[PDB]
Formats: sequence, C-alpha cells, structure tokens
Amino acid sequence: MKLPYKLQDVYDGESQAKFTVISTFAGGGGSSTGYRLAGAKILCINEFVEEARKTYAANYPSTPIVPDDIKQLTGGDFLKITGLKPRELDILDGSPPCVENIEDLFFEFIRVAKGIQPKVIVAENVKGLTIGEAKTYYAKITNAFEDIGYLVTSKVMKSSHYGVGQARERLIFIAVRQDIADKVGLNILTVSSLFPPTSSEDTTIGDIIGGVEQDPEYIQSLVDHMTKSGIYKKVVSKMPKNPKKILSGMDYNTKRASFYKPSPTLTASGGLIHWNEDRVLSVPELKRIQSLPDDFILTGSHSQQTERVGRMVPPLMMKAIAENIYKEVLSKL
Ligand SMILES: Nc1ncnc2c1ncn2[C@@H]1O[C@H](C[S@+](CC[C@H]([NH3+])C(=O)[O-])CC(=O)[O-])[C@@H](O)[C@H]1O
Repeated sequence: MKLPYKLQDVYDGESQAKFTVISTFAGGGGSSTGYRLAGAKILCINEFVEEARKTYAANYPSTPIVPDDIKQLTGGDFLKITGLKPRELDILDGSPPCVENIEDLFFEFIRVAKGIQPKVIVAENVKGLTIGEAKTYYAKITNAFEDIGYLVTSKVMKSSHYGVGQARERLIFIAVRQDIADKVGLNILTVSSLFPPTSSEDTTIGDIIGGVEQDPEYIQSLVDHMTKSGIYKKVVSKMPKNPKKILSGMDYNTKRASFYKPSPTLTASGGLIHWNEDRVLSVPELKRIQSLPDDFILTGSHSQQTERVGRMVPPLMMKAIAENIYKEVLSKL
C-alpha cells in the first residue's frame, strides 16, 4: 500500500472478509487496521483502557469490544462472544505490553490462545528484559507455544522494511496450529517463510511525510510551548536543524528526527523533536509516521493521542504480515 490512505480504504479491505481475526490488547487499533487492510473481519477486540476503547470505537463502530482485564477472560469466553467453535478462528492477534511477582500478560495471552486454538497466532513481545533473561525468556515463550500444539517462529522485524517511515524494531512470534502446518506443509525449515518479504530498504520520514494536513496555528503553539521550556534551553536549542542522522540529546531520551532517515521509534512517552522546527512532532505527523490513515480519529488530550499512536503496531507492517499469512497458510485451506 501507498501513503496516504483513508479509513474508507480500511473499510473496503475489511469488506472482503477473507479470514477472521481477534485482536487482544487491541489499543487504538494499529494492528486491527492492518488486518482489515489485508481483508480481515475483526470478530472482536479486547482492550481494558477506556480511552483506547473510545478511539477504537470511533474508527470501527461495528467491532464488538470486550473491556475486561484479560486476566479475567478465557479463550472460551472469546469463543462464546464471537460464536466460534475451537480451531475455527483464523488469526488470534496480541501485543501484550511491558524478588516480587510481576504479571506477564504475554503468558495470559498464550493461556487464552490455548482455549481458542486459532489456526495462526501473531504476537509481538515487548517485555523489558534484564541481561541474562532475554534469550531464556524467548525460549520459554517458544516452548510455551509448542506446548499448546503450535509450530512457532520468531523474528525482530523493522517496520521501515515494509513501507513505514520508522525504525521500529520489535520481536514478533508467528505460530501455526500443528494440524494446519501439516496440511500446508510448513516445517521447522520453512517456518520462517511466514514472515513477509521486505518491500523497502529503510523508508525515511521524507519518503512518507509529504502533504500532511496541519493547521499552522496548532503547529505554532507547539513551537511556542517548546521555546519557552527547559529541554529547549538545555538541549534542543543546541541540536542542529535538518540533521542527516538521528540526534541524541545526550550528545549535547530526547532525540531529533531526521528527514533523511526512518523516524525514531514512536513510544508511549512521545518526546521526538521535529527535524526542522523547534517543537515535538505533531499528532498528524505521528499518525503518518505510524502509517495510519490520514483521517484516523484519535480521542482525548494531545498527550493521550500521542500515547495511543506510540503504542501501535504500524498498520502497513501488520498488513504485510497478514497478507503473507493469508497467501502462505489461509488461502490453502
Ligand atoms: N490486562 C489487560 N487486559 C486487557 N487489555 C490490556 C491489559 N493490559 C494492557 N492492556 C492494553 O493492551 C494495549 C497494549 S498496546 C496495543 C497496541 C495495538 N497493538 C495497536 O496496534 O494499537 C502495546 C503496548 O503498550 O506495549 C494497551 O492499549 C493496553 O491498554
């Protein structure tokens, strides 16, 4: 897909209804958006933050929303909600967030997937890990998917290889029910073919940012709030404009984006500096960098909107993932 696009293209793709998806940890719906673009019928979502639901519902008013804490839910609950039998769901989606006990919602996700028995699981993992925990933890995740009867593969994907002007790198698991994997012929040596081919060679901000609608008064107010603030006086005022590379505020975290590089990763805290203007990036720019449609509705305060975009999987990368799963697995059934 090419940027920009609008919600109506998402609805058009969704109207194909070529495979079924449940999106857990649905957020504002970055993942859902990409599934819908690839032809998915979103059967329902799970999302327990009120403002994420308000944003999701504003863009996708038809999609049923389960508001519960995932810890209170079973796969059978989802099956009952959507009218499905086990094994019937095509894709279960999730991006769980994040001595004393610390909850791990990724393992809550696995527990729910055990009840649903989806044909395919797509799960991004963003657990912050100590040294000496990371590799052992991903091995525990892999074993856990195999325990519930799945062939599983994993890879760090960089969204700028799939048309998104952002260097967002996150580990994504794809797992296929052993049943389905056998029918389609997937094995340990072909399983990595579930990850989509790379379409670009590091899409930059410049490649995708052209033509964003944006009121100069709103943009000016961003510059004004910036210029009269501490991080400007101490850091940003010392950062060159139009950099040829991402700049770190510690060489002068606060980072300055470059027009000629993929964007710095958008995060929930959202502190990225525009490449040209002494101000943070705007919500319209963040939407475009995230590869959302231009008319995507975000609710709440400026800070809540930046957070909601920051926590997303870029729709266009998830579109690539969903297309590839449909061609390589679901279209053979
Ligand atoms: N216990 C819970 N129960 C239900 N929902 C929860 C729970 N805990 C956190 N959440 C919610 O799961 C989402 C995780 S973000 C999803 C972005 C999506 N992939 C997107 O493309 O927009 C990614 C991240 O924050 O790491 C948030 O919206 C939380 O409110």
